[PDB]
Amino acid sequence: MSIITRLFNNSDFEKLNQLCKLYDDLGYPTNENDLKKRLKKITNHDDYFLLLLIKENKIIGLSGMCKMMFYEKNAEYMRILAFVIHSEFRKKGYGKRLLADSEEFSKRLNCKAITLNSGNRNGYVSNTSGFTKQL
Amino acid sequence: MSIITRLFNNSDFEKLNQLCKLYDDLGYPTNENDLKKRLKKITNHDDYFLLLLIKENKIIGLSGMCKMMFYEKNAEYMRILAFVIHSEFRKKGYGKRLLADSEEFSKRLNCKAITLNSGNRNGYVSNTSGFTKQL
Repeated sequence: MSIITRLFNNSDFEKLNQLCKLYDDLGYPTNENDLKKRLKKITNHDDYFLLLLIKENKIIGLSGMCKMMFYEKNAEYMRILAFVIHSEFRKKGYGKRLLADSEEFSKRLNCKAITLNSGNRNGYVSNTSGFTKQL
Repeated sequence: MSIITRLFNNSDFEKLNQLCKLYDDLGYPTNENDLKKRLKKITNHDDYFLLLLIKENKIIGLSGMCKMMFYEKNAEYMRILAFVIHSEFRKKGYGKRLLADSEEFSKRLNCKAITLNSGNRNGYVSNTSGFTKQL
């Protein structure tokens, strides 16, 4: 109360304008039709977890995650794949809150670690560089 | 012929010493019992693809991958999670060959891109930094 985090649920297909607004802030604007299709696919996958930051019923942040297996040990970790706070809600600790809740959520799912990649243009260690090739 | 890449298959549970040797080169030595359990779990997941480099029946490299959905567009990409060439087979283009085959494999699965993180201690762009927190 009254800022909560909760997982995406099917009622959230009635809130696509709010989600579109966040994807725009993320730098990937879209439309409600395509977003509906995409989120339907993502949220029906057992390994993907879309965690939402809610303020007075409005979605004001999202943390899109996937739970992964290590190839090198028998354990699991979480990867944060998308993270955004609404452009009008910045510098008020919501980013900190949504990240902390993402970690807590991951820990409950027995993840040994949480990881993410961020662009170049709290206890997190940066010891890898990302390399991407378009195919 | 006679260097091939192929996916891991169940006959490869008879070659765990070869796989253990690669995990050691990877920096994560293990034993055959635990490795059997781990690879059983990983290879029974529809999204994970363990591609092997084979030379005269011997496993001399591995590329462990997972196929992922973008949160921000309706498409997929591949992540390379583990990549190693046998310590006695270095500087002979096997790394190049196994990477090229990983990309080709990914492209056939309709991946738009292939990505990986590498430590700090060919057409790939490096525009992200990795951040990891232990939980």
